[PDB]
Amino acid sequence: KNPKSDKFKVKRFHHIEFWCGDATNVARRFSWGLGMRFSAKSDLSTGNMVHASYLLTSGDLRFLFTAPYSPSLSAGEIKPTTTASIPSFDHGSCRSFFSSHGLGVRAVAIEVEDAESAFSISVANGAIPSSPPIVLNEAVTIAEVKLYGDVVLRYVSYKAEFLPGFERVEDASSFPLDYGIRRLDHAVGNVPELGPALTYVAGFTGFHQFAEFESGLNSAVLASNDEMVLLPINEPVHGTKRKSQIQTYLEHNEGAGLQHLALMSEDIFRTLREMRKRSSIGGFDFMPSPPPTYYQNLKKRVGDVLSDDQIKECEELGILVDRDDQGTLLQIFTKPLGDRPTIFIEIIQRVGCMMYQSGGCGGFGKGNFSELFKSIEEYEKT
Amino acid sequence: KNPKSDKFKVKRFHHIEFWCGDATNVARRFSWGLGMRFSAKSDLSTGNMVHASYLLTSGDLRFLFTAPYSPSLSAGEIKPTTTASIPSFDHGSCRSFFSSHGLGVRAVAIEVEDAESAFSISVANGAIPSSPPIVLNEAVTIAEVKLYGDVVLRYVSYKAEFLPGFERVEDASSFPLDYGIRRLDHAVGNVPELGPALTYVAGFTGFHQFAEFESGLNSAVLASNDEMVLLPINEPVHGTKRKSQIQTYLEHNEGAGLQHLALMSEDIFRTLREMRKRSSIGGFDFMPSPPPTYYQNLKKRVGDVLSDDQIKECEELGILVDRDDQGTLLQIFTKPLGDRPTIFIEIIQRVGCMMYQSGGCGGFGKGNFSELFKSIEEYEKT
Ligand SMILES: Cc1c(C(=O)C2=C(O)CCCC2=O)ccc2c1c(=O)n([C@@H](C)c1ccccc1)c(=O)n2C
Ligand SMILES: Cc1c(C(=O)C2=C(O)CCCC2=O)ccc2c1c(=O)n([C@@H](C)c1ccccc1)c(=O)n2C
Ligand SMILES: [Co+2]
Ligand SMILES: [Co+2]
Repeated sequence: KNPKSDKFKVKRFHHIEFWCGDATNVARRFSWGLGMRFSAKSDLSTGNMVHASYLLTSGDLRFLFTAPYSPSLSAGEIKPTTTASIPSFDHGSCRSFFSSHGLGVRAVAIEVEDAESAFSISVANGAIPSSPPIVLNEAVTIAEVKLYGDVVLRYVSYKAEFLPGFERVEDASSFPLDYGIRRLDHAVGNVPELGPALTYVAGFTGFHQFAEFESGLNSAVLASNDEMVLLPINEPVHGTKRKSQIQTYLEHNEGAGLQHLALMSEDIFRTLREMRKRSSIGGFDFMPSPPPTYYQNLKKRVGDVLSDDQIKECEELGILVDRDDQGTLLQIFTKPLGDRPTIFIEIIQRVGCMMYQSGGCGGFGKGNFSELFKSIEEYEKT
Repeated sequence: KNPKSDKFKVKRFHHIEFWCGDATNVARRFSWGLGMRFSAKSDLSTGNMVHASYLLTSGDLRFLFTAPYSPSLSAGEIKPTTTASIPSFDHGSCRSFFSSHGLGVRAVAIEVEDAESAFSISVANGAIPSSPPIVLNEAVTIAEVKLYGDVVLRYVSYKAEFLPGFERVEDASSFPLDYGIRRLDHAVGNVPELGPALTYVAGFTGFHQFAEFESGLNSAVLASNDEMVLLPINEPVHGTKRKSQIQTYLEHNEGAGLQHLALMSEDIFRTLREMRKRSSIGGFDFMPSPPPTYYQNLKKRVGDVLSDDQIKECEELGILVDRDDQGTLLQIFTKPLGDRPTIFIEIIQRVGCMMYQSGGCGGFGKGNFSELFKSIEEYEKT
């Protein structure tokens, strides 16, 4: 049941901003590893004396990488005279974020009808303000509230090309890489206590709990009216036969933050082939694959959805499969994206729920905890 | 004339250490962009709770990338009980270095006969100590003195595999990339005042001035006894028809630091082909190429050294050529390696001075300032 209680009009995920020490090297690594092209820039060459920001895109997916310059370059500036293209940026906030958490997501940005109204309504409904609404070139409005830890939810609204002050990247440095990734499906937070986290976010957005049904976690999913913005949140479950990956995250991240970005592919087979070819030459590594017992057990589970050849293609690529009441989910997880065992990426593709495909079709793979556990015990005894 | 005045026995360049915000992403980017393989690691998986350090190698060239973890992981440790594999490492020093300078070289490491003697002798002769000699596993000794700015000269000596506590990297993540780079030829500092810089370094090493003969700089080169360790230093020359790149460096770097690393290739043609193929897919960009007039003028200059086909191969790749009394130098420069217009890399190959090839054969390309200037004026008027 979807009560459609959004307190303001929400469209889709707009972009994800990483706060970096060096945006150039992170962005180039991500570009090669995920097959995203360099689409826009805001840096010294565009007049920005405050921060370096590089935008990668794949389909509708937008990854922004931002790092501060020396404050001495902009020492004479004040906010009214700033050359920053992202007015919410602050050197001290950025350095403190990165020193505290390492490389990770600062901003989960969603496009809304009117960022000013969304901001005012959110704060009126309990949201902690982070950056007030600011109009860029009388054309784009941006505002920010706290989401969890030091992650903000950023609202973006357009009167009618990424952001004013960003320049389109020259087609020469813009190699048209594409491994099939098309959009952000969901963005997941890790928190010490799930209850207060949910109550707070659902409080100021009107987002509703999304339908569901010892793995180290409890989780719940908040969704916008059309369930195209999906914000799962996890908390740890302490004490087991293995340590909670949520607890490990909080320890190495120095508290709550974004755990993983799930990127929808138009062809998860080709995406995973391309990413796996590049793992050891600058790209991303993937978690250890399930044993062959997991893939034998797939026939009994999704044999109606996936042919024997497509199941064997999942096995060759380490792809996991779960299923819902209405849809089927293919998923796989990278190793952590940086030095710390904190943020990682999920690649997914959803099968079913045709109406356009409805959001969350197939769930989030929670049934793969037991299915993975069972297959691992079976392969050991085998 | 080489007076051979080294105050201690110096062997060769050993490694270069970069201080990073995220060592993983910088190291993966450098690996792909330069064709260096992952050879050793010291991180959480090896028991290091203090810093993440990844070693890339190509031939004898060793690039180390190090970033701090959260201090909370090692809060109970003291230096006698440290899990750091590099005992000179300090969280606060590392974060302060990176916040101040951005991504850059912290340590220029040279192998010596006895790091303890080299340290004591250096400090006795004016060197400012940075980290005292420390014996690792009764097998490797390391010590550090200040070189310029926040760059240290690191001494390493071996009784008889990179460093104790580093683990060899699994041949699976160790893809055997190789674009032909073989060793560090020279490492270059930018300082506000050349005179005091030279006097200080030559004072404590015994390194001698290396033979030479408005471009924005003055420079001089310090060399070890066999002239295989080469340390040029630059200072700006203020006021011209263009701003000094040395001054730009000091401004964006917040003072003195390492300007460029020059990497010798066994085949600069293949190195530049491989690096240029990768520039727009995660690798490194190169400075703008000289006009065709520069390459026509090459026949009159090096036509005895390089055939017409090899000169045309230089033109296709943007390679610069200079010549000495005894040798010929092929060189090219990357764009800056990170966000700031500070550190860059030079690729070089030297022709001549056969005895083994003697160090510095062909010089450092100083004649290419005028040759580039002339050809640029000629191409404009053409
Ligand atoms: C993150 C994830 C999800 C996931 O997407 C997700 C949501 O979107 C929202 C609901 C909560 C949630 O979890 C689903 C299945 C996963 C994993 C996952 O992380 N892991 C590995 C990597 C692991 C488990 C334990 C300890 C260390 C690693 C899995 O095995 N499964 C099977
Ligand atoms: C660094 C360099 C060297 C070099 O290696 C070097 C040494 O090893 C020691 C002696 C001093 C020195 O300079 C040689 C030639 C160079 C460059 C160089 O940097 N440039 C570009 C990039 C540039 C010039 C001006 C303003 C901006 C950029 C050149 O054009 N030439 C021709
Ligand atoms: Co997920
Ligand atoms: Co040089």
